[PDB]
Amino acid sequence: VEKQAAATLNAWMRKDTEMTSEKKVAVAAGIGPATVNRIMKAEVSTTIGVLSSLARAFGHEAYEMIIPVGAPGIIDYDHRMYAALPQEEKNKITSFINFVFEQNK
Amino acid sequence: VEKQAAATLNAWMRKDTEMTSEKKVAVAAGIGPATVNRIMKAEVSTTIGVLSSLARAFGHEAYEMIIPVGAPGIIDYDHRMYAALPQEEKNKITSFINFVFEQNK
Amino acid sequence: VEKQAAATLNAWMRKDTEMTSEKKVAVAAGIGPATVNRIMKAEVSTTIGVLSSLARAFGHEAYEMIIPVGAPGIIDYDHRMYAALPQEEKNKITSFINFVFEQ
Amino acid sequence: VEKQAAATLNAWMRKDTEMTSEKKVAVAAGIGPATVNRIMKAEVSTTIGVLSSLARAFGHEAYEMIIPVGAPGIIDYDHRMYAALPQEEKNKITSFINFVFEQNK
Repeated sequence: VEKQAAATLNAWMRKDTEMTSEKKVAVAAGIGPATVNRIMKAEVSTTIGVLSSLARAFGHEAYEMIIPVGAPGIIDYDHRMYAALPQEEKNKITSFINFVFEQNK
Repeated sequence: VEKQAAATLNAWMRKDTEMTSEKKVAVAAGIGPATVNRIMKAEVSTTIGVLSSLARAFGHEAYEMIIPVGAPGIIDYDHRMYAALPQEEKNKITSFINFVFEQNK
Repeated sequence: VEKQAAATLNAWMRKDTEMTSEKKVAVAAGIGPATVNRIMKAEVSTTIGVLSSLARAFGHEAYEMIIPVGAPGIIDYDHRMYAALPQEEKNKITSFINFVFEQ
Repeated sequence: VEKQAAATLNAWMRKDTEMTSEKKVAVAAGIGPATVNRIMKAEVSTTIGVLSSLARAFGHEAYEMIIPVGAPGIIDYDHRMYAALPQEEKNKITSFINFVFEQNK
């Protein structure tokens, strides 16, 4: 979980135009230069708030960083395209998903 | 985020799929009974460590408790129950998503 | 082919408001000489005009008479509620079905 | 509603599956030659015999012609595609049956 957050945070750090900097991530996130480090070494178990501040600096949200590899549970798509659709169309997907689910129960 | 954590905790309490009662949540998480409330009211920004332990106490992962459910770009569905599907059933769900999209785009 | 549709007429005529006399069904049809007995025997190939006036009193539309007995293309369902369920959410059905066409 | 079968036949001119270029019309049923003038509408009150042998030729049957397209209480689907395509997958639609949760239900 911490160790997920570490890799995610490092992987984004190895990518991104700001290059890599515990300083720049601290600067972008608005937390101290020494806390990033403690988080990136998976030494301290950080707060969700601080997690949020971190994901946002890269253009992401907190949960995204604490997702288990393989990502069981997650689906492939373009989010605007999904968000841009009528509400009545959405409950089609919710109705379908759980149909499948409880078909198996 | 903390407000997402609180919303889903109660949302997960509204569920009662595995849960015998309201009370036992603290030792399942194995942290003080003040803590569960402080989280449920978004008084404190909880560490991802405890967040794992609260979530693992129910049978979900941490990320599901701070997922921005409501976000229009994000389909509300149960990630554990999708994870459990035979990939044939998963491909079919994916197959529908594109269906709607390409119907609407 | 045209015959079992007569057996449906004879099946229905046994329960409605007018479950006995041929003539009350003839005026339910609105037309026809003493002939309208002939539709019961599959002697005549009854016109699609007859179904209508016949139907409006029944509460049955016309397809239910000319449906092949073993029709594979027919869905099993309670039309207790279908269009009766909201149209926002009846839209799901049509989309699922069409979804299966593309498959 | 009742003359729906007359338009439904006129609606079939987009099919073009058997014969790709300009040709006679359709000699399959052994129905009238004037039927071409007729087919569209303003026709004849057709027999059951008529539609059944035209429908037989294309792979359709009697009842499907005269079901309403516009009526509120009719589930719109192609019975022959409900027949023809694998009915090992369409048993789901039959298991799906009412499916409706009390939201729909």
